[PDB]
Amino acid sequence: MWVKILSVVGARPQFIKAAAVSRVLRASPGVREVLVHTGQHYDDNMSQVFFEELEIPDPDYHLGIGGGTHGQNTGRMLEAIEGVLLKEKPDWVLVYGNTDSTLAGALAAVKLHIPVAHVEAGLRSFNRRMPEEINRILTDHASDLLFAPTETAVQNLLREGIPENRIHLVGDVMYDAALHYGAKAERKSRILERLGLQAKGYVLATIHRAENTDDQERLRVILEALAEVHQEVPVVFPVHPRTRKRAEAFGLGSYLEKVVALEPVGYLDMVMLEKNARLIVTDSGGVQKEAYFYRVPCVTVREETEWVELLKAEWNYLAAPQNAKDLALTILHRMRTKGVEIDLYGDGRASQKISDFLRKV
Amino acid sequence: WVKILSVVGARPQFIKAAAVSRVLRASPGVREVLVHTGQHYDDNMSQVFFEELEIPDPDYHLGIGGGTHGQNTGRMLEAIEGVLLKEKPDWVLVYGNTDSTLAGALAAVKLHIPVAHVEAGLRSFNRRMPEEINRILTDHASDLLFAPTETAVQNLLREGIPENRIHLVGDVMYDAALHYGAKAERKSRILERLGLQAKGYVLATIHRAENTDDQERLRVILEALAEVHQEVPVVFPVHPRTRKRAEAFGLGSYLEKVVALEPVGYLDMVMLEKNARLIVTDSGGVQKEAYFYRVPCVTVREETEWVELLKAEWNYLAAPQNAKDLALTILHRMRTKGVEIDLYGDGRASQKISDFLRKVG
Ligand SMILES: CC(=O)N[C@H]1[C@@H](OP(=O)(O)OP(=O)(O)OC[C@H]2O[C@@H](n3ccc(=O)[nH]c3=O)[C@H](O)[C@@H]2O)O[C@H](C(=O)O)[C@@H](O)[C@@H]1NC(C)=O
Ligand SMILES: CC(=O)N[C@H]1[C@@H](OP(=O)(O)OP(=O)(O)OC[C@H]2O[C@@H](n3ccc(=O)[nH]c3=O)[C@H](O)[C@@H]2O)O[C@H](C(=O)O)[C@@H](O)[C@@H]1NC(C)=O
Ligand SMILES: CC(=O)N[C@H]1[C@@H](OP(=O)(O)OP(=O)(O)OC[C@H]2O[C@@H](n3ccc(=O)[nH]c3=O)[C@H](O)[C@@H]2O)O[C@H](CO)[C@@H](O)[C@@H]1O
Ligand SMILES: O=c1ccn([C@@H]2O[C@H](COP(=O)(O)OP(=O)(O)O)[C@@H](O)[C@H]2O)c(=O)[nH]1
Repeated sequence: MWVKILSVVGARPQFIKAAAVSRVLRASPGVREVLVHTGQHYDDNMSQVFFEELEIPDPDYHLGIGGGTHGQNTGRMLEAIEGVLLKEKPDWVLVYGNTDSTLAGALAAVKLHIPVAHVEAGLRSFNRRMPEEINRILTDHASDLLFAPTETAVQNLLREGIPENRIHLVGDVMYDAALHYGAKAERKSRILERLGLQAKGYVLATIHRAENTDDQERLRVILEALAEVHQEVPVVFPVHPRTRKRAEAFGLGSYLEKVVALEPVGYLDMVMLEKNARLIVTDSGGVQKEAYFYRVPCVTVREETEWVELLKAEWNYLAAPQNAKDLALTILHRMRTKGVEIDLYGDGRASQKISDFLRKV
Repeated sequence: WVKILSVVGARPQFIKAAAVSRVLRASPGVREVLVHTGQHYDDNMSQVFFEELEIPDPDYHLGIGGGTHGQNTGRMLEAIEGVLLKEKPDWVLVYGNTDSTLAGALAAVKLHIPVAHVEAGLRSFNRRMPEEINRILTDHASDLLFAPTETAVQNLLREGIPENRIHLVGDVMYDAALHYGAKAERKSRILERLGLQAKGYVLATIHRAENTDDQERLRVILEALAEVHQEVPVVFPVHPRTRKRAEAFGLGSYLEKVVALEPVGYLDMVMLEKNARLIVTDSGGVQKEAYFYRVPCVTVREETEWVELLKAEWNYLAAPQNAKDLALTILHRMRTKGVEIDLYGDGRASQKISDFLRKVG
């Protein structure tokens, strides 16, 4: 009767995915849900605020593992998570996205013959030097079920020999999350007030990819470009903590004072800020999809994206950070554009289709 | 001129590394560093190979072993990453498909260090095996893939890995057998010491987890060997996990009904394999080695990765379901030979491999 579904989460974006799938498994007939928090994101504004605001039950476990190397974080999460799998003996392990926590969770489980489902599977940058590309490839190939959010993602899995019958195109659970919590965002978040921002009276930015923040010249191009954009249209920038650290370390911390820079915000503020932005500048996977949700034009500050449908649809645009002034003009040019009318990422019921496919198989 | 670091951990890894390291020591300017994970630590599992096979002492002994998948893999991951940051090698070489192989590849790849997999692309199609996971994830984590067979090339192509990263080089274990054959013949008295002549016994090894971790499959095997022994002597160098399982299950007494040894060194092993009437094994290398010597083999498994041995009739699977049948199969196959065919290359897989590591850029 009770299938036990154990969820491994470690990062902000995973807490948000999980909140959509938890909601649905909670009120599932005879499903017990166990939640493990790897500890990867520990700070109040990267972790706790999402459990509080998205009504996610307290983790059954917090492994408290974070802030080391790839080897340390992964290695220990592997040992710790196995310890919990041995105690809890679940029927399914679900992993999310593509961090070291995703891979450690999966790898812990497959070695115990515990089935593994990958929520958000089959995405590819085709840059194998990226640690996130390796995590998603190794995760997909270790899983038993692959919950694809797009047709591209499905073709990507088929191309690497993974069979039809283990792939389910379910759309994106982060679209579910945006539907379920938008109202709560309306009636709780006053961030437009607190910042004194008029709706569609600003540009919203996030930047945290390692290929953008570890490289001084890239990080400088971006912060220069955003400060120019701000002269013309205010830039709001909840600054990822690693990004903050890197810009302080290379002596770029002044460009952050020259825009409206914030510590990281919870999901409800973020929804509000995203919704009411004239345009969104990001290097985030989640934020670029979210821009499309609200039909706000987007610029992706990378050489590629895994979300190729947003480019085809013209809601999203690549601007690699080679030149501060070029990137500024690209941003400012794109804010009076829009994309075509199209429905991606499903019906807002990816989580429920996932719940269903898990009680059958 | 270029630094190549090897991660070995267990007996079959030392035998493969031996062949390759012999070629690399000849190569102009190539420094080798050798990391022994600690996975095998008994002297007749580790030390003996280093001595008889002329392998320089490991540059590092991490001393990890005896734990779960989680524990070993995790601790190895962190530890190898430690060495790799110290040694900053240009290449990491990983062999076969133990937990050490995988910790090796994962440590290396998150550090942007090229990984070459010796013995790449083999597939059991059984994901319950820890070792199937191991080679799948290793192959997907590698930049070079030294495949030993045309099957393994095909296996890799079907999982989306490009032709340009796959090289069919043959098997370094044939290079091994070839180079150490005269030495084993000259130095091994294993026959004298046991009181055996040629062709007047049967050699057996068993250590798969799937065979040893399950009481009833192990009983089947031990009883079937005990029966065969009544008809033709059975010589059984017993893996320590296999002995420790036999003791914990009460099945110790079966090992008196055969010629049970402690594990032997490569030199004694060659002589045993060479002069056997039939080999019965759940081992990877031993299957191939039985064909090296034109000795019929029986593989006490549900599948093998070495499928060409079945097609050429050198080998024959016999899953352990029934003591009486397993014994019968074993005795029947004594009367068979395979077809004359060359497999596994010309004995210079190690040179091809060295050649590729140097001229890769
Ligand atoms: C490039 C890359 O690999 N990315 C992977 C990465 O996600 P990601 O890039 O989106 O990181 P991230 O931007 O922190 O999260 C966004 C969320 O935070 C919210 N968000 C953002 C900022 C903020 O201040 N407050 C806030 O609530 C936003 O509203 C939004 O909902 O980790 C994910 C994970 O493992 O699950 C993978 O699915 C991704 N893989 C892909 C392919 O997109
Ligand atoms: C089933 C499986 O995955 N197997 C993998 C496994 O090796 P394996 O199954 O062959 O274990 P194993 O039999 O201990 O050693 C054989 C050698 O020991 C010598 N040997 C054996 C017994 C003895 O007493 N003395 C001795 O010298 C023999 O002469 C012989 O040369 O780990 C390997 C590794 O990671 O490198 C993978 O390459 C293998 N994958 C394959 C695909 O064969
Ligand atoms: C999951 C994994 O990596 N499996 C590999 C491992 O099997 P193997 O059976 O050796 O797996 P482990 O390395 O986990 O060792 C199993 C157990 O054997 C005992 N032990 C081990 C080594 C030793 O010197 N003394 C001793 O007593 C310990 O109790 C240990 O836990 O190496 C074999 C080589 O022979 C390979 O065929 C297997 O693919
Ligand atoms: O709660 C948190 C999470 C992360 N970080 C910082 O942000 C970095 C992000 O690294 P993490 O391992 O979390 O993410 P990855 O880059 O591996 O996806 C960490 O190293 C820390 O410097 C932080 O300050 N607080």
